[PDB]
Amino acid sequence: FFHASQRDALNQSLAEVQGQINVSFQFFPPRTSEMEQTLWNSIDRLSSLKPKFVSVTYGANSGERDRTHSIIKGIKDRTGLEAAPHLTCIDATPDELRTIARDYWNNGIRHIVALRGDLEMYASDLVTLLKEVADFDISVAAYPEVHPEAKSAQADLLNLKRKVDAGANRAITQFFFDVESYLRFRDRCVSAGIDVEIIPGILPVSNFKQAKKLADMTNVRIPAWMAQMFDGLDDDAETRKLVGANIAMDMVKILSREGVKDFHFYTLNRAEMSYAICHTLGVRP
Amino acid sequence: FFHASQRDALNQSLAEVQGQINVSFQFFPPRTSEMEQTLWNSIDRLSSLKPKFVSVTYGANSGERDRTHSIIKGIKDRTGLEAAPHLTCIDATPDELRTIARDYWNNGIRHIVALRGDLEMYASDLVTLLKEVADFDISVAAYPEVHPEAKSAQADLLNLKRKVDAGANRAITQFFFDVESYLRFRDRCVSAGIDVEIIPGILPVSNFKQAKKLADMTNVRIPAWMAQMFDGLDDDAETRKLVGANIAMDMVKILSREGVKDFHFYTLNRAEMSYAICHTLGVRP
Amino acid sequence: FFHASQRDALNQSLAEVQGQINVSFQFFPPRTSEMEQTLWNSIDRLSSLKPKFVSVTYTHSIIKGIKDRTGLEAAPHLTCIDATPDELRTIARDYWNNGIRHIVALRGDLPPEMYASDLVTLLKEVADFDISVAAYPEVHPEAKSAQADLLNLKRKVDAGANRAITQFFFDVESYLRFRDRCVSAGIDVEIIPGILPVSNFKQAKKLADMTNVRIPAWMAQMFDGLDDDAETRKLVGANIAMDMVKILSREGVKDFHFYTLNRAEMSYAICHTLGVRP
Amino acid sequence: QINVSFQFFPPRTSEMEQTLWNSIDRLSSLKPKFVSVTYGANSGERDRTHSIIKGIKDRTGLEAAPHLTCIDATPDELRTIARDYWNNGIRHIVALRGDLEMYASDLVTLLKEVADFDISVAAYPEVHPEAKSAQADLLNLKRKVDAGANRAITQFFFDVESYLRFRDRCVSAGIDVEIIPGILPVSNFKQAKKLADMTNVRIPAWMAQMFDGLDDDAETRKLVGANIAMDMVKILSREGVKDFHFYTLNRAEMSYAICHTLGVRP
Ligand SMILES: Cc1cc2nc3c(=O)[nH]c(=O)nc-3n(C[C@H](O)[C@H](O)[C@H](O)COP(=O)(O)OP(=O)(O)OC[C@H]3O[C@@H](n4cnc5c(N)ncnc54)[C@H](O)[C@@H]3O)c2cc1C
Ligand SMILES: Cc1cc2nc3c(=O)[nH]c(=O)nc-3n(C[C@H](O)[C@H](O)[C@H](O)COP(=O)(O)OP(=O)(O)OC[C@H]3O[C@@H](n4cnc5c(N)ncnc54)[C@H](O)[C@@H]3O)c2cc1C
Ligand SMILES: Cc1cc2nc3c(=O)[nH]c(=O)nc-3n(C[C@H](O)[C@H](O)[C@H](O)COP(=O)(O)OP(=O)(O)OC[C@H]3O[C@@H](n4cnc5c(N)ncnc54)[C@H](O)[C@@H]3O)c2cc1C
Ligand SMILES: Cc1cc2nc3c(=O)[nH]c(=O)nc-3n(C[C@H](O)[C@H](O)[C@H](O)COP(=O)(O)OP(=O)(O)OC[C@H]3O[C@@H](n4cnc5c(N)ncnc54)[C@H](O)[C@@H]3O)c2cc1C
Ligand SMILES: CN1c2c(nc(N)[nH]c2=O)NC[C@@H]1CNc1ccc(C(=O)N[C@@H](CCC(=O)O)C(=O)O)cc1
Ligand SMILES: CN1c2c(nc(N)[nH]c2=O)NC[C@@H]1CNc1ccc(C(=O)N[C@@H](CCC(=O)O)C(=O)O)cc1
Ligand SMILES: CN1c2c(nc(N)[nH]c2=O)NC[C@@H]1CNc1ccc(C(=O)N[C@@H](CCC(=O)O)C(=O)O)cc1
Ligand SMILES: OC[C@@H](O)[C@@H](O)CO
Repeated sequence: FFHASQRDALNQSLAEVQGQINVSFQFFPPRTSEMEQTLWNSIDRLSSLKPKFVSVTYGANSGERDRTHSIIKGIKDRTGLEAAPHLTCIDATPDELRTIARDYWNNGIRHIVALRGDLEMYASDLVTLLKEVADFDISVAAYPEVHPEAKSAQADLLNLKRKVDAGANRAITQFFFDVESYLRFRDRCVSAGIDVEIIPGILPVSNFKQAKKLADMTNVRIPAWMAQMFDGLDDDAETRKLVGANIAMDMVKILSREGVKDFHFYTLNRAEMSYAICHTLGVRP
Repeated sequence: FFHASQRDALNQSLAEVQGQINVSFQFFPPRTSEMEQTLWNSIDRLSSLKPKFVSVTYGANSGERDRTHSIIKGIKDRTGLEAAPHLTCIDATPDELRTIARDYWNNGIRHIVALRGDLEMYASDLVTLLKEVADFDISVAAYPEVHPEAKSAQADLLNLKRKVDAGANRAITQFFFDVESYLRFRDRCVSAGIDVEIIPGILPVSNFKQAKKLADMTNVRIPAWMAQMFDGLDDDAETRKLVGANIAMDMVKILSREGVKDFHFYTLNRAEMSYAICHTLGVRP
Repeated sequence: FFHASQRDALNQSLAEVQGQINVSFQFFPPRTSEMEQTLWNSIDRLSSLKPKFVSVTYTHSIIKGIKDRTGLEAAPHLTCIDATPDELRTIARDYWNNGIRHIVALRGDLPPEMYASDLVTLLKEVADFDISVAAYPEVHPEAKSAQADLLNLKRKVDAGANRAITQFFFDVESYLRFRDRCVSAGIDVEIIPGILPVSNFKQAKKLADMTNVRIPAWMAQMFDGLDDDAETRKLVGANIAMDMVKILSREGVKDFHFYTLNRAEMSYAICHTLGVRP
Repeated sequence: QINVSFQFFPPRTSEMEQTLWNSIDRLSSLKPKFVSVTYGANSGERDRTHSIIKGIKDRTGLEAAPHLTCIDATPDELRTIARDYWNNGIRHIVALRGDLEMYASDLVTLLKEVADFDISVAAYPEVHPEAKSAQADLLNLKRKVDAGANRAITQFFFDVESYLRFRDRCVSAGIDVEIIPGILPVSNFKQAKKLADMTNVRIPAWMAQMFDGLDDDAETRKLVGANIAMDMVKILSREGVKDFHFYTLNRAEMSYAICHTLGVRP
C-alpha cells in the first residue's frame, strides 16, 4: 500500500526534524485598536518560538511609514528579537531612503526587507543604496510563479540574481499553493548561479475569498483541488480554519522532506495557524 | 519531485469523490445538561450531511439503557434519520434481550449495533438472538489490530466471520491510527471469505491524553510520529484541534484513494472535527 | 523513491513493536561435552530475553535442567515413531506430574502407524496439556496434496493443539499464502513461523531438499561462493533472517519460534531487531 | 555491473598496521576500481598517507588514490608533490580542502595544470557544515566538477532518500559525473554517532533504536550493522547506483560481505 507507507515515512521524517528548522514571522501595522491588541498577543505567542527574525510590512504609497518604525521598535523593546522593517522605494527619493536607512541603522535595526513596492527605482536599486549606507542584512522578494510585470520568467530570475549580486543575503518567496512550482524554481535559481537559500513564504489560509483575490492579482495559482476544498465554506469560519491548517501542514511537511529548513510565515497578525504549523515542524517553546 | 506530485494526485482524487461517500456518526448519552445541549447541537449540524445512519452507545453494565433508547427516539423524531442503538449482551439475559429487541422493532428501530460489551454470551450469540426476533440490520465490531482478549488474530478474524454468518450485514472497526493495519485487515477479511464491507471507525483526536489511555487499553497502536505530534500540547487545546484535524483528514484521504466509500465517525458528541473531515470527502449540506 | 520510503516505514514500524513480540527457542540434546557447554551458555544468554517458552527436540533431563536453572516454560518434543500408544501415556503422565504442562506433539521423522493427530488426541486424554504441532507452508513431503496436508493440520488443531509451528521456510510469500489458506479452512490457532537463521548453507540446503522446503534462486546465489567463508555466511544469513522477520512483523506476526541449533548469537540478534531485549 | 572502491587510513599503531594489511589482501581480491587512503594533518601527515599508497600499489597492483588536502600547503608545494606522485605512477587523487585560503576547487585546478589526473572530490547530500546554503554547496560541487573532477564521492548518510534527492539536484544542476555514495558500515555506533553529529548527517530514529543497548555487545552490533548496510546498498542499486565507495575504517569483514551481496566476488 504505497500511499499509506509514503505517509508514515513522511510523517516520521517530519518528527525527526525537531530542532533544525528556522522560522520567521511577518506582521503588518494594525489599523484598529482591536488589531493592535491581536498583534501584540500574536507577537508574544510567536516570540516564544524563537524565530530567527520577524518583519513588518510597509504599504507603498501609503504615507504611513511611521507606523512600521514604531511597531519595529516595540517588538525589539518587548521581545529582544531581531525585527526587520520592510522598505519600499517606489514612493521615496534616494535621499529620503538614505536618511530612513541611516536612522534604522543608528536605532539598532540592521536587517531590512528591501522591496520595490505595490504600485524609477527597482528593488535592486534599493539594495545597492542600502549597502552604500551600511552593511545591512537585506532580504528580497522572489517569485516562483513569476512577478506579474516581468517581461519573462528569465528576466524575473535574472532580476533576483541582480538583487542578490547587489547585496541581498536572503530571498523570501511570494506565497504559493503549487508546491512543485517552488521546487522547480529552487532548481532554476541554482541554474542561474544564485547562491542564497530561497525561503518559502507560507500563507496559512483561513479566509479563502480574500486569499483568492490576492492570488489572482499576483499570478499565484490556486489548484483546482484547493478551490474545491474551500467551496461552500463562505460562512463557516471553523471548517475553513481546519481545512487551511491541513493544507499548510501538508505543504511544510513536503517542503521539509525536500530539504527546506527555513520558513517565513505570512501571519496576517494572527498566531494560531502559524504557531500550530511550527509545532508540526518541531518548532516549540 | 515524487512527494509533491503524489500529494497533488491524492488531493485531486479526493476532490473527485464528491457525492460518493456514505458516512455515519456515533454519539453517546449525555451525562450533563451541558453535554445534552452540545449533543443536540451536534445532531442538528451533522444531520445536514445526510448520514446513512447514526448510532448511540450503551455502556455495558451501566444500567442506564433507558438513556440510550430515549436519545434514539429523540433523533428519529427530530431528524427523520435512521438511528441505531448499541446493544450489549454481557449484562442482560437472553429473555431481557428479546424484549428489548422486540420493543425496538415495534418502535420503528430496525438497525442495531450488536456488541458483547466492555466488561456467557458473545456478540455472535446476540446477532443470532436478534435475527430470531426480527429481520434487523445488524452492525458488529471489527478489530484490525485484534481484540485484546482474542486467543489469536486468526481466532478473532474467524469470530468476525461468525458474526457475519449469523446475520451481521455491516462491520465497523475499532479506531486506528496505523492506516496500513486497516488495509491489511481488509485484505485478510477477504481471505477469510467475509463478504461485508469493513467500515473504518474514525476517531478525530483533540484530547490526546484521553485517546491514548483508551488506545492503550484496546490494543490500538499510536505511531511514534503521532505521539510526537501531540507532545507538549497538554494545555493547548487550539493546536491540538488543528493537529488532530490534520491527522484525520490525511487518514480519510488515503483510505478514500484505496477505495473506502464508507466512514463511521466517533464524534464524542462534538460536530466540528467530523463535519470538517466530511467536508474534505465532499460530504456537504 | 518508493523503495527508500517503504524501507524507512518498515524499519520504523519494527522499531515500534519493541516489547510486544513473543519468542520461543528450540534446542536439541547435545552429543558432545563441547556442545553441552555451548547449550547451557546459549540457554543462559537467551533466557534473558524472557521467551514465552523454550523446547527440546526428541531430553527429559535437559527440560528439567532448564526449568530449574531459569524457571522458563520448557516444552519437550514427543513423537509416536518410537513407542507404543500405552508407553506414550506413561511418558506423558510422567511429564505432567513434574511441572511439564506444554508438549510439542509430532509424528516423528521415520528411521531408515499412528499420526500426530492421534498423539494430540492421546496426550489430551491424559491431561489438559498445551499442545504445539507442526505446520508445513510448502506441504509435508508425504502428504498427497496441499489440501490434504492442510486438512490434517485442521485435524490436529481440532484434536486439541492450540499452537502451530511451521517448518522453516525462506519464501515469505509461501508462508503468508499458507496463513491465509489456514484461516479460510477455519483453523483458529496462530501459525507461528519457525525461523532457521542460516550460517551453514550446505547443511541447511541438504535438510531443505529432504523436507520439501524451497530455496529461492536469490538465496542460492546469495550463498554461492561462501563454502569456506564462515564470517560472510553469518552476516548474509543474519541479514536474510532479519529481513524475513521484519516483513513478517509488519504483516502482523507477533510470535516467532527460533531453530537455534543450540547457538545464541544469531537468534539473539534477530530478537534484538524485534525489540526483544534483556 | 557494480564497481566498488575502498577507503583506508594510515595506521598509527603496530596492531592497526597488521589489521590494515590483512584487510587490503582480503579486499583486493574483489578487484575494486580503486582504493584510497585518507590524510590527517595531525594523525600521520602526507608521508604516512603516501607510504600506505605506495605499499598498496606495490603489494596489489591496484589503483591507489591518496587524499590530498590544501590546508597549510602552498601552491608551489602542492605542484611539487603532485608532480612527484604522477612520476611515481599515482594517477588518481582525491582532492580535498581538508579538515582544519584555497578551496578544493582551487586544488582541482592546480592538479589539472600539473597533469591529467583522475580526480575525485567530496560531495555532501546533507550539506557541508560550513556552507552558507544548500544552494551554495551545490554550486561549489559544480565548480569542482567544472574545474576537472571526474567523480564525486559523498559523505556517508543513513537517510537513503537524502542521497537520492541530492543526486537529482546534481543532475538538475548539470553535474554530469557519477555521484558515488560513500557507505559507512557501522559496527561501533557510539563512534559512528560522533562522526555523524559532527557532519550534520542524520541518524534515523529507527537506527538509533537499533543500536540502543548494544554498547557492550560487539557481535550483535556487527550483525545489525551488516543488515543496515546490506539493505542500503540493495535499495541504492535498485535506484540505479552502480558505484559504491566503502569507508572500511581498515576493517574488511563488513565491506567484504556487503560487496558479496552486490554480486562483487573474487
Ligand atoms: C516577502 C515579500 C514581502 C513584501 N513586503 C511588501 C511591503 O512591505 N510593502 C509593499 O508595498 N509590497 C510588499 N511586497 C510586494 C512587492 O512590493 C510587489 O510584489 C512589487 O510589485 C514588486 O516588488 P519587488 O521588491 O519584488 O520588485 P522588483 O524586484 O524590482 O521586481 C519588480 C518587477 O520589476 C521587474 N524588473 C526588475 N528590474 C527591472 C528593470 N531593470 N527593467 C524592467 N523591469 C524590471 C521584475 O522582473 C519584476 O517584474 C512584498 C512581496 C514579498 C514577496
Ligand atoms: C463500533 C464499536 C461500537 C461499540 N459500542 C459499544 C457500546 O455501545 N457499549 C459497550 O459497552 N462497548 C461498545 N464497544 C466495545 C465492545 O463492546 C468491546 O470491544 C468488547 O470487549 C467486545 O465487544 P464485541 O461486540 O466485539 O465482542 P465479540 O465479538 O464477542 O468479541 C469479543 C472477544 O471475544 C472473543 N471471542 C468471540 N467468540 C468467542 C468464543 N466463542 N470463545 C472465546 N472467545 C471468543 C473475540 O475474539 C474477542 O476477543 C464498541 C466497539 C466498537 C468497535
Ligand atoms: C516445529 C517442528 C518440531 C519438530 N520436532 C521433531 C522432533 O523433536 N523429533 C522428530 O523425529 N521430528 C520432528 N519434526 C519433524 C516431523 O516429525 C516430521 O516432519 C514428520 O515427517 C512429520 O511429523 P508431523 O508431526 O508433522 O506428522 P503429520 O502431521 O501426521 O504429517 C505427516 C504426514 O502424514 C500425513 N497424514 C497425517 N495424518 C494422516 C491420515 N490420518 N491419513 C493419511 N495421511 C495422513 C500428513 O499430511 C503428512 O504428510 C519437527 C517438525 C517441526 C515443523
Ligand atoms: C569522500 C570524502 C573523503 C575525505 N577525506 C578527507 C581526508 O583524507 N582528510 C581530511 O582532512 N578531510 C577529508 N574529508 C573532509 C573534508 O576535508 C572536509 O569536509 C572539509 O571541511 C571540506 O573539504 P572539501 O574538499 O569538501 O572542501 P570544499 O569543496 O572547498 O568545501 C568546503 C566548504 O567551503 C565552501 N566553499 C567552497 N567554495 C567557497 C567559496 N568560494 N567561498 C565560501 N565558501 C566556499 C563549501 O560550500 C563548503 O561549505 C573528506 C570528505 C569526503 C566527503
Ligand atoms: C506583504 N504581502 C504582499 C504580497 N504580494 C503583494 N503584491 N503585496 C503584498 O502586500 N505577498 C506577501 C504578503 C501577503 N500579505 C497578505 C495580506 C492580507 C491577506 C488577506 O487575505 N487578508 C484578509 C483576511 C486576513 C485574515 O484571515 O486575518 C482580509 O480580510 O484582508 C493575504 C496576504
Ligand atoms: C464506543 N467506543 C468504544 C470503543 N472500544 C471500547 N473497548 N469501548 C468503547 O466504549 N471504540 C469505539 C468507541 C470509542 N469511544 C470513545 C469515547 C471517549 C473518548 C475520549 O477520549 N473522551 C475524552 C475527551 C472527549 C472529547 O475530546 O470531547 C474524555 O475526556 O473522556 C475516545 C473514544
Ligand atoms: C526439529 N527440526 C526438524 C525439522 N524437519 C524434520 N524433517 N526433522 C527435524 O528434526 N524442522 C525443524 C527442526 C530443524 N532442525 C534443524 C537441525 C540441524 C540443522 C543444520 O543444518 N545444522 C548443521 C550445522 C548446525 C550449526 O549451524 O551449528 C549440522 O549438520 O549440524 C538445521 C535445522
Ligand atoms: O572515515 C569516514 C570519513 O572519511 C568520511 O566521513 C569523510 O570525512
